[PDB]
Amino acid sequence: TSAVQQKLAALEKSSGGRLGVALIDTADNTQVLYRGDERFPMCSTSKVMAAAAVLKQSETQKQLLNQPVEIKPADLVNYNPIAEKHVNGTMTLAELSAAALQYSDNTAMNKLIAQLGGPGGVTAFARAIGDETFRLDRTAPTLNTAIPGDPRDTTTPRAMAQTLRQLTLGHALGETQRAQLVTWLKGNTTGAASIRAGLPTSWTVGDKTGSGDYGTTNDIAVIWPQGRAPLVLVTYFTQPQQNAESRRDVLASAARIIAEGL
Ligand SMILES: [K+]
Repeated sequence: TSAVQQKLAALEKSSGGRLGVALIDTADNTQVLYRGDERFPMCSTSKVMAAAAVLKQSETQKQLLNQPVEIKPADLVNYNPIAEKHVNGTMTLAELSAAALQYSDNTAMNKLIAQLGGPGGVTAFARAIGDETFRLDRTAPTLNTAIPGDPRDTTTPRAMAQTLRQLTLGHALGETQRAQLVTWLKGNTTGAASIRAGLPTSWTVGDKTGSGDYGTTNDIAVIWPQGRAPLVLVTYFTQPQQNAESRRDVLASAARIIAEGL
């Protein structure tokens, strides 16, 4: 047990929930893990994998991101701030990717999933890029039920950090596509209370949040510290009762501990 792990354990003890953390520091290609091999519900952090899979498809179809997708009234689900403006109209796969990532639009996510042939298409892409842990089993919003012990729509912090590094900093995607994914993540609207809140202001962050039942509060980020090589950081948090409140502050505190421990 390292000093950073001891701090994270103390944070977890006082939070009342279960915390999972994985850091990869690309300066030295080392990792720091807390419950790194335990499974957690991804919730909407899974949208990164779906968007990335569509970006991969776009490497062999120049026009794919411009392809229109029909949005029908029946397509709207529980949280659709972008798609609802386009009902009885269309959105392109680029628009759907941006809406899913930057606004966490669930209708947009479902269109990405459908473009990949269902949740198992997202899992297939994960396997193709070397992630044997990730699984997507359901569409939105049911992928966010986050029931303790349920393997559906889960990954581990270790696996997710490794994948997010490959996607954003490594060569899982082509150069154009990697840059597009990074642009999207950096433009996220939903992240300032989560990992971002625990880091010095000068550091730049691209991230995707998630949340679900059981007070599940997640964030996965690529971080460009001031004067340091990039980091990838996953923070997952889930609680024992179905109706628990979100705890984005716990993610911020985990990020703060990680930053202080570099
Ligand atoms: K909740």
